[PDB]
Amino acid sequence: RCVGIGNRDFVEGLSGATWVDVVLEHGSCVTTMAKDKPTLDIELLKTEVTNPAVLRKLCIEAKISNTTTDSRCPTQGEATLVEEQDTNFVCRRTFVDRGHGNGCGLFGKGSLITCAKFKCVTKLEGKIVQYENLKYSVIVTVHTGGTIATITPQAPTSEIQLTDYGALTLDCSPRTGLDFNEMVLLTMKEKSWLVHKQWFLDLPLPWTSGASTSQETWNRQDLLVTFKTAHAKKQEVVVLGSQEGAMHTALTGATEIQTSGTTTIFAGHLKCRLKMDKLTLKGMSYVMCTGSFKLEKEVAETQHGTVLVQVKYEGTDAPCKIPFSSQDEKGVTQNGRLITANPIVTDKEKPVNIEAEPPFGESYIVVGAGEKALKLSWFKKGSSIGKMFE
Amino acid sequence: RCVGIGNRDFVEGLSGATWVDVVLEHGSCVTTMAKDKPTLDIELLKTEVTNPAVLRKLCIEAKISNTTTDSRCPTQGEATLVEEQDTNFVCRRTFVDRGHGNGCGLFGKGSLITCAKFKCVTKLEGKIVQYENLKYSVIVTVHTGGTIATITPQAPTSEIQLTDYGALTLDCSPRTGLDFNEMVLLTMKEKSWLVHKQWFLDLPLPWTSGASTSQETWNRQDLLVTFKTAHAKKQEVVVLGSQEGAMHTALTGATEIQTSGTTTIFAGHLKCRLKMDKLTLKGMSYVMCTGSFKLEKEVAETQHGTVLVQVKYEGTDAPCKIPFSSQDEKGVTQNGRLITANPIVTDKEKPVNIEAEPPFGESYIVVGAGEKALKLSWFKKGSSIGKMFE
Amino acid sequence: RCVGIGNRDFVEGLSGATWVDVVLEHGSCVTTMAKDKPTLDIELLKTEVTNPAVLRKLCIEAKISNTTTDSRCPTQGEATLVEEQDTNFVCRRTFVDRGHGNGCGLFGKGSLITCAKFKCVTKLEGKIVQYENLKYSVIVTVHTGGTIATITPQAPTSEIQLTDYGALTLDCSPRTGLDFNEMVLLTMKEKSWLVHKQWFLDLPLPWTSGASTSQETWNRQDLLVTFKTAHAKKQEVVVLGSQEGAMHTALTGATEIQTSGTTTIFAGHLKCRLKMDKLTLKGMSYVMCTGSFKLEKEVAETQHGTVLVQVKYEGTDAPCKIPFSSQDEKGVTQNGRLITANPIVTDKEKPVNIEAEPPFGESYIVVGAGEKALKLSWFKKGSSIGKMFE
Ligand SMILES: *[C@H]1O[C@H](CO)[C@@H](O)[C@H](O)[C@H]1NC(C)=O
Ligand SMILES: *[C@H]1O[C@H](CO)[C@@H](O)[C@H](O)[C@H]1NC(C)=O
Ligand SMILES: *[C@H]1O[C@H](CO)[C@@H](O)[C@H](O)[C@H]1NC(C)=O
Ligand SMILES: [Cl-]
Ligand SMILES: [Cl-]
Ligand SMILES: [Cl-]
Repeated sequence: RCVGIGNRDFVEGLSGATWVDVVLEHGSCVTTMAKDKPTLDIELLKTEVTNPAVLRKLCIEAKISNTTTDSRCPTQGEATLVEEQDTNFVCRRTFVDRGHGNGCGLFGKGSLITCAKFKCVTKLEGKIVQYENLKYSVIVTVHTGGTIATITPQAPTSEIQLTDYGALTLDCSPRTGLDFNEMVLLTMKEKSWLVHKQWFLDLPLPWTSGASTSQETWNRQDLLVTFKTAHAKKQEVVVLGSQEGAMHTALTGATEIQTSGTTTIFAGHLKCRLKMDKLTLKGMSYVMCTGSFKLEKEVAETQHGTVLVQVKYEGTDAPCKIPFSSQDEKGVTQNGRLITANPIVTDKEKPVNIEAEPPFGESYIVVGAGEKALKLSWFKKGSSIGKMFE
Repeated sequence: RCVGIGNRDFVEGLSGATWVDVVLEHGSCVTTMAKDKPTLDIELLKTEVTNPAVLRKLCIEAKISNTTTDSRCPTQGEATLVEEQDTNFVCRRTFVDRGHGNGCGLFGKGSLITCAKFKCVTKLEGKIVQYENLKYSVIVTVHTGGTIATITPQAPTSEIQLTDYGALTLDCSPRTGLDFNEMVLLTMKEKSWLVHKQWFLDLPLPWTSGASTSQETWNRQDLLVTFKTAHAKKQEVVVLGSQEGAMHTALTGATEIQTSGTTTIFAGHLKCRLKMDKLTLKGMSYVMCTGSFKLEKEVAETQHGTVLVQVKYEGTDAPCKIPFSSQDEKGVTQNGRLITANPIVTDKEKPVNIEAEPPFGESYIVVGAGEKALKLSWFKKGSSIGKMFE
Repeated sequence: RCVGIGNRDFVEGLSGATWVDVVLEHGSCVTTMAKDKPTLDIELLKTEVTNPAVLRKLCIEAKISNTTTDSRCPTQGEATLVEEQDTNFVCRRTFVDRGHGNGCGLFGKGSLITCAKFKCVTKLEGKIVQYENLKYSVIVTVHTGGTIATITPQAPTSEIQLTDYGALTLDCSPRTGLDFNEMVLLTMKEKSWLVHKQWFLDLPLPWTSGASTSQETWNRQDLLVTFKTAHAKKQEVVVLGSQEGAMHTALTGATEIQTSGTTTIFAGHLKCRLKMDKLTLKGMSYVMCTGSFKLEKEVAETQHGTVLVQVKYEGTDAPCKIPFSSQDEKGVTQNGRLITANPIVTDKEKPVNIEAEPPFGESYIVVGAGEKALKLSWFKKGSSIGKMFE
């Protein structure tokens, strides 16, 4: 089930160490073997974002109460409320017609001030992922017939004592893919999504910093509050309805994700350098597949420029290297754009996942060789930060 | 024309692979050779940013129309327009003197509301560069007397089958230089620039999100709209002129760039790891140049802390290694700050480009050795995010 | 005093080079030795941020002057000042009661406009750290009984000529820790701190871009200016007091830092690749310590997910490798989370600094082996962007 390490991915020093390159991906596992020693398997078990920090909190459903109004006759100066100085209250000033009909001696404009207590009933949260929030669990197994390493951005190294092999240093790092400098973790009610950062920051909803506070204070309350037309001595303040639906629609397309509590699981990807004592490894070679491939399921599209292609092999020469190729709208082989490190059919009955990064516009993906090749036309749209929240 | 790979930049494993480090730069090309095999050349052909996402769109020239006004006599309540609820319209409320002279029974303040339809005639766009937007074209050539690899951040690897050499893995990554987390791609009319991100975001112009929408809706329209003084029953709304000139001036200094359509060409820089089967390479050594150097052209200054120095050799010992040195305001040799990987005069008649990163403040650049050395004094100003848009 | 390089951290090529991995940390130094040659020591001397760019400037103490007011009788139209068009002035409009008592013929609302000249007396500054702002000084010493290399993000390489050893290429990069894409350099009066970026940007203080300008122009002046109640012909404008105290309190917890002039010193961390000609190095092995450890001082907590643990060894087998382990709230050994590259007691009388990255929530740190182990319970709180400025 594991892909063997080719001899192009390690060097045994005349003196010193044996250095090995391996790429760990969710599902796949990598294996190798030394001059008369047990088999060695490495595998990425999971990837977790834990306790990310809140950037802001936005309010999608507010309520109104304690509506207070103060009015003054034309010759009685400017109205005033003490809740003007209260930050839980949203206020509004104006001048209304006053006269004999409502207790005044002069027909004319009288001052009016109206304040109402704002409260966020339903809020969402945008959380930024930092180095300290990311974690990987890598399992290393010596086949005497397993040790789970913990890898993080700040702590990428993990020294482990193995049977027969000795000390093994796991020097791993996250592969280039998701960018947490750009993408943000949005959480509304129960569901969660990965959304661009500025898109979030520009959302026209009442917001409050993620900073630590005892007094939740909102900004842009007007966005959910509507001061109806004022009367001589009173004025109604109403509030917009829940904006959960308007958001769900604006989030259409944005990648949805699973998070239980303060933990969010990802499909991680690691590039690792294995350091062990001077040792002659047994490299594993794979001949190119010669048979046919069938698309076990539809070509899936990620939100950061890639596509996932799962295929099934119909040939008789497994294990073998899946021939892959990409061609722009006009039949130019790109000699690249293959993201998967180990595109190997290790088992004929097991489907093989293939990630690739098509050119922008029209193109063609090709898995297999010759006339027996699976040819698929793909259109890739320019980048976008998301859909407008209306 | 290609710089030979020194023996300090590769290791032939007792077993396993031959690993090679090479730095590809626009113009330069790197070469090496094995125990009785053809010459091998690598070269970076181009670097493209394609279909970057819009952050915001700013309006530098707006127009006004459908100016509508509604006024009310002192005793007739608050004026009102239905375009108050229309987002294409920019509105403004006030109270104007009303009386017998304009149809009213009382001399006094009458309400007034004026709305005008806002339209962006000329806009600019700020676009963020993500991993999925970057692409490199690297050509690998075996001198039997060429294969073009595609390298991207997410797909840095490229396996290629060569004649005599066999499979060759290109594991390349962008060198540290331009930071697309900080710099933004600004596009006005036809010209384009690299500008800091917050500088852009703080621009005092009407703006609209880059998010997908059918209804272009602007924010901060007031910045280009001027409500003239109101009269009893009417009020003129005028609009500022094109701000293309005010921007051109504020962009003075900002790096200008060439982009045809959705593609922007850069002068890229790659650090690459070449993986091939166990093989004894022929390292290339270069003695330090002993002759003189002339500045073919003026020392150019980049906008991210570097300077480009092109020189021409007057000596007789090419190919040779250009002696380079940097000294702060007080003659301290820095033993670094040389960005170019291969500072080699491979051809006496070809000028050699040299990138370096001077200290801040006064300093001295020195190319060549001894009394025959080219000595240049350089002042480097502290970092800035750009010039204030006035 | 230097930690010896293990044989797992270098490879001598059958042909080509000897490649060596070393991690340089403030305080520590690394050493190695070749087949009959002098000892080689490497050490990180300092890390400097120099001339970082200003993002914005915020005003914590403003003053008011040139307060000008213009009022008009009910039948005399809308007041007006020429300083309305002046950006140094903060203005405010209203309607005040006018009548016989103050020169008017009609009792009614008269227009009023008040402008005051705003000036920032005390300001702070938020500065972003870019690649061009970072610098490292690494010293390389051949023990004949030293050469200082300059390392920067854009210029990570440094070729150096050594005695007996020959040319030595320092290929160093900053270890993953502080993120200058997220953290900002705040400077108020004399003290300085590392603060999150959005926290800063959302600060409710008057602000002005860091862009180059001759005319300092502020935004959100209202935040420090208070227009008192207006009278017929006059109106006082007052200003808030210094907000240095409100900031000091909001900065509580934020890491304080030392900066003389335009330079800020950090406790840097480098991972380096040493390239030298084919050479057989003498690897250094360290047996696990068997004795006891005492906490020379209290467990310190960084603001990016780590903790610093300094211990002192009570055993008799130095130099030795400090046994380290981490366990989550329920006794699960993590097989990682150790940040320090060289956890070695090279000298019994010298305390040893140990950086580690605990899990979130409750956990246990363990230094030493067996019953002689130092067991410490640690609680790690979720990430935060800072404390609310009130
Ligand atoms: C008004 O709301 C309730 C009355 O329903 C009252 O008990 C409360 O004290 C008031 N709140 C404020 C802050 O005015
Ligand atoms: C006003 O503009 C034109 C008249 O020039 C008219 O045809 C159009 O329907 C009006 N637009 C709106 C939205 O008021
Ligand atoms: C007002 O301030 C001083 C008077 O103290 C005067 O000299 C100055 O010219 C005035 N400034 C402005 C811009 O009004
Ligand atoms: Cl009435
Ligand atoms: Cl009149
Ligand atoms: Cl009066």
